[PDB]
Amino acid sequence: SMHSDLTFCEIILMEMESHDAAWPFLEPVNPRLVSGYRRIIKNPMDFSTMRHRLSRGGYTSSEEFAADALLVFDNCQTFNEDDSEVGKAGHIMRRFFESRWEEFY
Ligand SMILES: CC(=O)c1c(C)[nH]c(-c2csc(N3CCNCC3)n2)c1CCC(F)(F)F
Ligand SMILES: CC(=O)c1c(C)[nH]c(-c2csc(N3CCNCC3)n2)c1CCC(F)(F)F
Repeated sequence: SMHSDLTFCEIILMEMESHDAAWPFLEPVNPRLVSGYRRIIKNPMDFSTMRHRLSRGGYTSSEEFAADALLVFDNCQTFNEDDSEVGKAGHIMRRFFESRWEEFY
């Protein structure tokens, strides 16, 4: 399971999930709601997947955790227009994540 040295990542993820702009990213992009997503996005990522991976020990290092966070935001900018509701949310969340990360790095 998660090593205690990564508790700071667990907290960052909790804070991200609580953010007002996090709603698009809480769970995997849902084919019931969105068509053609995995046709374009070859490595989907979302905060629930990250939360489970972190807790089970699937991130050995904070860098691996951060790479999945950035993948959420990179996928969002690949698929969504910048002025769409989800596109705007991705930009908010990237800034929020980078600000929390920069306290440590
Ligand atoms: C906040 C916002 O601006 C939204 C936009 C542009 N679209 C949707 C949307 C599309 S489908 C959908 N849901 C509603 C709940 N049950 C299943 C289908 N909601 C939202 C709702 C945000 C949510 F609360 F769900 F996180
Ligand atoms: C294509 C994409 O990247 C998306 C991500 C990462 N999230 C959502 C989304 C929309 S509604 C939604 N949830 C929020 C939680 N309650 C249930 C409904 N999630 C989309 C689809 C955006 C749409 F095409 F619908 F405008």
